[PDB]
Amino acid sequence: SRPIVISGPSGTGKSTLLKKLFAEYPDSFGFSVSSTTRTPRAGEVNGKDYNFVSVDEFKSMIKNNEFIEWAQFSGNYYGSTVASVKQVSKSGKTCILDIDMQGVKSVKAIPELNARFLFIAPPSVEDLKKRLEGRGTETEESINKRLSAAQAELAYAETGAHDKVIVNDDLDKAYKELKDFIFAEK
Amino acid sequence: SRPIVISGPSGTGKSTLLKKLFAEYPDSFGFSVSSTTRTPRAGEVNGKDYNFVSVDEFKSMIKNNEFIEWAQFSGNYYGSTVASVKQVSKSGKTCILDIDMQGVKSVKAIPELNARFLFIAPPSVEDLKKRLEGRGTETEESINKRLSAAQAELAYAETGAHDKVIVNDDLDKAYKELKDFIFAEK
Repeated sequence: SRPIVISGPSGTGKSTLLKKLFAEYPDSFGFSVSSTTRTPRAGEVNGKDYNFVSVDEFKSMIKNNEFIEWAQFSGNYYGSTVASVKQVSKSGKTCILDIDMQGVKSVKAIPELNARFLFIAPPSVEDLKKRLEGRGTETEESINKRLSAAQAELAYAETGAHDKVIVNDDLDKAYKELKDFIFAEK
Repeated sequence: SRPIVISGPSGTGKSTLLKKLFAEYPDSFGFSVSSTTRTPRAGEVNGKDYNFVSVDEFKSMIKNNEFIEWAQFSGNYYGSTVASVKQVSKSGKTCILDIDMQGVKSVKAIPELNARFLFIAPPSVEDLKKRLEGRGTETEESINKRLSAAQAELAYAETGAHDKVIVNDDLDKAYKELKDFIFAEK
């Protein structure tokens, strides 16, 4: 099919959803094989764990706009290239891109990609904020920055920017929805 | 919109046009919030006045390449990270970076910024001289050092490092140009 861009605030259950999807349909979905400038590791295989490039190869890919998204981690670059997305689809699978709002907007400025856009929303900021403090791995500033950045995404979601929006006030229901949408490829 | 880097020798007319643009579009533009290791003084507010951080906060933010620019003032670090410049654009307004030549190069090295480059020129190096005198609050060595950093910047602006060069031989002419550039978003 067409690439499926799935975004939304974390803590909403997006992970369980994608995880359950990838478990239930083990040969049909795929994330894009990411690029890095990080020296390979023991047990990593080029083209499969990562496309390993060089700091200069990565940088020349950035100005050549080959990237959907990229970042710098401790001096190592990461990011996914349009070409690796196509690959997943060349292979006979459906690409899943799990990315932020800024990513959604980038994919959209490449309408040649023809992506699909799915938004996993929390029932409310309240439940999200609370869902967040359930994990237990966070503080004040962290959470607060996590909720401000959600209200932004939520804002972008009210502009009709996505093909579906799934509010997760129940995983099975949402799970059913996530599938009905995916296989409703149009 | 995209971050706009404007530069040019002080005394060109840049400050005036910059103030006019600011008075006419009070809701349109803003500057990033700089970060500092100094302790918040009597009445300051984190996130508004400065992004208050700790020295090691700063230092790793430096190694991890988060700063556009940083300097040291009386024992305390100050700088502009890339996050605060995009904070502006995410917040609905556009970012105006009134930086010098070195600043222009520093931003040109941070591809993730992806900025636009405007440069404001005096009619000649002579007009610069006289106008830097019109304000009269200068000196022999201060007025001279300016004229050198000017031929420098002009030498640089001669290389075509900017998307646009506005000569301020007339303030109404230069004002219309600048707005034409800014609102001729690219």
